Amino acid sequence: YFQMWLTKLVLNPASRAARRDLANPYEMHRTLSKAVSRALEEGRERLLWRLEPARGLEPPVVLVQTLTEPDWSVLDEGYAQVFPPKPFHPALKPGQRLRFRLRANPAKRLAATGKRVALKTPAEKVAWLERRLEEGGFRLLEGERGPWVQILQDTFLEVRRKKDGEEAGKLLQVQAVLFEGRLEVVDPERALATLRRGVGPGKALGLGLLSVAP
RNA sequence: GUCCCCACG
RNA sequence: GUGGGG
Repeated sequence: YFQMWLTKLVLNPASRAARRDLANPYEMHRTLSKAVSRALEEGRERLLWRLEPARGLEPPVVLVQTLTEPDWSVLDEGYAQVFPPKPFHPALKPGQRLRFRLRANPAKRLAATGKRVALKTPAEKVAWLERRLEEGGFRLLEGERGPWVQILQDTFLEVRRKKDGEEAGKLLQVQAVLFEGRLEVVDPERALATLRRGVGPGKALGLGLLSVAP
């Protein structure tokens, strides 16, 4: 009995709370977790989101995926224009090809030190995507000149948490890479699990939401 | 330029 | 080194 609910939110830069969440991924996460907070307590929810930041005429847009039905009545308005939540039941088939979008943290844990660190080059960011995808029931489409993936954005998130009331807390340091391309469904059952579970670290930071479409 | 916690069939 | 959670 699987659906994923998708909610689009168009945030309002006039709002101090919006502006806070748009500057800090961890604040953003707190706000979105309220829509599904009883379900978060119940252990079988996986809140995923992706922010498309404001550019030009385009306001800031967040795509939010939850496995249970969200209640956005918790948000104040002024905060965002909330599009009606909708459930999706993707019907995935072997050999079916799809566009995808994914902001993710392509990373490795170093043998020598045990630190999780960012993969340095585009080629290794793609190799990482390739592997997580394949283990997740997908396969990058291979074009004439290489794979059907583009790195649109590659940024180093450095997000301060607060602590003990209003003290400086941990600095969350995570490399964020926006991928867009085409893929093939290899194993439908696995692919649906990947869509529901997400790809890679920083899920509570707006990473790991794999979006596919015809 | 990875701050933390968990697992290691 | 692989993944998960923040």
